[PDB]
Amino acid sequence: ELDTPAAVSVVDGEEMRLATPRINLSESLTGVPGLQVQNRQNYAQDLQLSIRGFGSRSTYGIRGIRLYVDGIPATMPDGQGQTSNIDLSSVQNVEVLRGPFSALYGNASGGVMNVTTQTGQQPPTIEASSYYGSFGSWRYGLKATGATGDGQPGDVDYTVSTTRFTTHGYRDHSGAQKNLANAKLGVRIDESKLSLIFNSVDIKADDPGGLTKAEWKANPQQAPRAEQYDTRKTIKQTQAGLRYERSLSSRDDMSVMMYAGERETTQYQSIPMAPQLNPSHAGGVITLQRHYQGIDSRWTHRGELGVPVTFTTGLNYENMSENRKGYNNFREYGQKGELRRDERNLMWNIDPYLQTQWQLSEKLSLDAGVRYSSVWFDSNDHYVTPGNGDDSGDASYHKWLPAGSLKYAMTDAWNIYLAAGRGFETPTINELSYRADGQSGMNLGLKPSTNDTIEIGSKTRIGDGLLSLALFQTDTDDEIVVDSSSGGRTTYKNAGKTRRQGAELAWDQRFAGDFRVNASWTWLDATYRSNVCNEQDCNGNRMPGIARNMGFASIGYVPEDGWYAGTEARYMGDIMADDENTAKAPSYTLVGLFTGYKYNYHNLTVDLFGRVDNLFDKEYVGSVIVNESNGRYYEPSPGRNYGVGMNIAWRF
Ligand SMILES: CCCCCCCCO[C@@H]1O[C@H](CO)[C@@H](O)[C@H](O)[C@H]1O
Ligand SMILES: [Ca+2]
Repeated sequence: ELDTPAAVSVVDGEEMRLATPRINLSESLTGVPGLQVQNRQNYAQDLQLSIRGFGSRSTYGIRGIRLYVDGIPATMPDGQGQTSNIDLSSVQNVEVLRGPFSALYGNASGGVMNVTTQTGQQPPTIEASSYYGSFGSWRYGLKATGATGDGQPGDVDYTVSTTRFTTHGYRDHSGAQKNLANAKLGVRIDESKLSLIFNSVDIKADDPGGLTKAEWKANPQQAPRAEQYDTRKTIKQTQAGLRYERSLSSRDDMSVMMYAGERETTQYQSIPMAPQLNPSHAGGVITLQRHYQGIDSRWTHRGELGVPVTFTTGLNYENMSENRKGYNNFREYGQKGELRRDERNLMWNIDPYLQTQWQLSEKLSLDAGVRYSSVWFDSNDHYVTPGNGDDSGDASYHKWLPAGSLKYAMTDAWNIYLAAGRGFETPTINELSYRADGQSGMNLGLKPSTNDTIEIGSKTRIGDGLLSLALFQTDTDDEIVVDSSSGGRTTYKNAGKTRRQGAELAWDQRFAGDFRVNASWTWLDATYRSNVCNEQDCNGNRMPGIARNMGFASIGYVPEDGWYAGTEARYMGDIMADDENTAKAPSYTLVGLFTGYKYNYHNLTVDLFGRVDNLFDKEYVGSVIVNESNGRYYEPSPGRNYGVGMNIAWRF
């Protein structure tokens, strides 16, 4: 796991946990270049997450990227993803792979992110963590982690974590309640190993919603429709995963990973009463009950014929079957009335793949991989009323995704690389559902997006840190956009190309006395090359969500036995919220400071810390609902907030 193969960046857990609420990924990995993450502070929705513009256009979920929590997929076959599962009080590391090689990781993999949980070791240590922040937020958690032996057959290892978090919300109708349970266990079968994962999330959050420009300027914490319709969500999910690994040959390894999980959600929307009267409308309440399961097999043969070549092959099967329903708001009233939608939508994914690393010469290697994505959608519709036809339908998609990188080592401390690949974006099941034709059935004409990505990078170990550089462009084509939309049913279309250019620069350094410095910047000019609007020429326009410029810089003094401190700074360029480029979110800069003491006397380790976020009380909006239907894009953010945390660790 070294910064050297490609444009890959790895963030450590104990540092992502250092004087932080341990709630949102945003607070931790906000500095990875090319990775745009913003915390909506709305636990009825997901983080605004994107990689080099991938998934930026997404409105309510995360799309166009790949996320794995302990090898369990967080993005579904169709590309839709979520973020509520991550327990930051028990994370080992987060690896982000951006660039063409992300295409190895599924259908809509413009960039793949992999979260893995702590392994546990000697001694059996128990931790009690607590944090309290402004606007009535507070979180606590217990983590027990240890091992039965050294690290041998029979040697077992355990890590359990539970956390509970509740907030009264900065803005009206935003209080949330979130409980996490995350466990990981391992047993050494022989010198062949095994592992189990158990994930559980339970959220009951009020969705504040968005605010229109006039509404945000007038009052920042206002949530007019929030209490009018009781906009809120409740999420519950449990995942079980199982992984086996065994070294067959002295030079050939192999592994298999399978997962089973169940998600269940309820969303009360702020949809008015008039539009729902049309018999074809789906309602104002969305109910979703999905089962997902999958199996992934990998064979890594370090056998070398032709040159020193190590290659990995494998097969992946992913399955998600959902029963989806909809309801009224009438009795808009806060509870749900007559049933107005019913379906079973299955989506499953099959595809082989393989990567190879050839050490053609010394200080020059060629990495190359391919994958054949095959995705199937079926919808069995159960709602056929006089006006709402039988919308059942079925479709499939296939594509060859290839990727490759040439790596040349100027030294062992400096390696440069050049990579390229093609990408793929299937239409979501929600996108095919309806057609502007008016005929009953799926819109079988819609085809997926094509990519065309090129990148160069230079990774240099200087001092005890690393300086990485990367430059990239992406050719999007057949972008899936909206065509018609009336009577509560949105229809989609293929129209237009796009081009997205950008650059990433990062530098990390550490010095004796643990003086640590970190910096990074990222440029992204993502423009359209074709009209993607029925009534307006949107050709030259920006891409909404992407920040033309962003940057991060932090400096920290971290002694191991006493007073520690640090301070961060984050710059976010002006980001457009429309395809037409009708609205913009301000360019804003935000500062943060923190101090604390780490008293570790023999077994007990008591860590105490305080935090000032948004030190200069800058007023801003840190999230936007891209392409909101009615123009309510803005999601304001609090000003100069604080937090304080206390952690206790006892070692056995
Ligand atoms: C290791 C197993 C890899 C191949 C797994 C293929 C299993 C997918 O099987 C599919 O299941 C769907 C419902 O679940 C059915 O609708 C399809 O008829 C069937 O092909
Ligand atoms: Ca129907």
